[PDB]
Amino acid sequence: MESYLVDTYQGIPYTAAVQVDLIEKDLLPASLTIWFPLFQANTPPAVLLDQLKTLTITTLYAASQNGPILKVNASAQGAAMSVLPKKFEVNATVALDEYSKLEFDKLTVCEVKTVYLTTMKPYGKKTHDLIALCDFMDLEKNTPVTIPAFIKSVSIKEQALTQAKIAPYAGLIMIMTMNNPGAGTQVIVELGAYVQAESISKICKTWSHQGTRYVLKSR
Amino acid sequence: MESYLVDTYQGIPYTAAVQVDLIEKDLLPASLTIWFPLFQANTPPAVLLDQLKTLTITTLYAASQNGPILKVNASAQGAAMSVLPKKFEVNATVALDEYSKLEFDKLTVCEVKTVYLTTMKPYKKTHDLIALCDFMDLEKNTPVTIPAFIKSVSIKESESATVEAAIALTQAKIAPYAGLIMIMTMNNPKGGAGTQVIVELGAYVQAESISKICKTWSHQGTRYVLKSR
Ligand SMILES: [Ca+2]
Ligand SMILES: [Ca+2]
Repeated sequence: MESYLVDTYQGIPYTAAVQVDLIEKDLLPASLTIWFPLFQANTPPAVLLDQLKTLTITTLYAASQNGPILKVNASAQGAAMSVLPKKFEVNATVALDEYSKLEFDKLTVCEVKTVYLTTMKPYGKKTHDLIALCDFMDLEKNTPVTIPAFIKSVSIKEQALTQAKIAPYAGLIMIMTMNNPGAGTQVIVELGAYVQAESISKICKTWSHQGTRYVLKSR
Repeated sequence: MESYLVDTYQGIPYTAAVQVDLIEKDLLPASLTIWFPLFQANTPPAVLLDQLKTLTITTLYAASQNGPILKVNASAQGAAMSVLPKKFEVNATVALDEYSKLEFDKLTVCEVKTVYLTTMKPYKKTHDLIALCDFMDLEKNTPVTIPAFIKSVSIKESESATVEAAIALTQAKIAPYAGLIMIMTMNNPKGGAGTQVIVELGAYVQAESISKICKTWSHQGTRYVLKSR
């Protein structure tokens, strides 16, 4: 019921990274940002997003061996929504004030306040590390920021222009696509979910990629 | 140089869970909360903390296959500090405003604002035994229930039950370790042995509030439930 698109890949089949800002339909509503397992899409992104705007999510707070989780169940209207992951578990790691607002074992329908789509390239002798230093400018604050991305590990015997974008996926992720040395290839750096759902939209629109420096570090 | 102790375990050898609130010593200082790999201690906790108050940490921002990390190197004064993990890597996951403050590949000494110590115990499926730990936020007067998975049990002639009985007391405490963790100890288990369950609450929190949460989140009680799978 409110969207934002980050288009890193424009292609016939592409990986879809979906993240949603939710709010519980109950008397102690918790606000949550969760993301879907990745899936493949063959329809235009602007068109997938519209269909995703009909998303209906149901969560249920549960315990698991690897900490507490949320058993998610989702639905949407549209042909392209047949491939949408319907039932998946997520780590119920929330802002500490939200823990009180998380009723255990109560199947609650959540209400989508924003739906984010990120397009990606479908997935399908040893020293020095090739690392890419992605340079950005926070236009809200006019303060630079450099996020390092590990690329390859090369061996040493005794790129010019690439694109980087801040996208909302595992909270926020930086995705960098290299054009040639190979070919179109993406590196994802996870920045973590520790952030206000409101600021997620803010960061993406204010963090402008300035340039990329490739460095080499002996191991 | 400030300290706080959470004594879940009191024993001859015990697991030490150390977490520190740091601030870089540079011209764009980043504030950081990192925790040490767990280690064993044989000296009193109040005594280990004193020695830990002499902690000197050096971080260096680096890239890794599993996102960006911080190459940590640490030292402290005192005999018990021989066992302290000296060189360890940590995930460099910070509050977003902090990313600008983190300088790539610049070896910076960090300054310890607070040292936290937490003591611990050294270490065909139908239903799940889950413990609902009940707490009260005294600052806000609002309850909070954190569910801990204990074990999977098998019931012959089984249904899909709820609340359970032994086979009544246990203690639970909110402690600063992987940011904040709830640690629950089963006194007279099935009523094996004294056994602890750690629930990770995540590092998503202001270093200041970490001290606040621990002092205000009081354990009210524990309900044992059963959930069919
Ligand atoms: Ca609720
Ligand atoms: Ca700095």
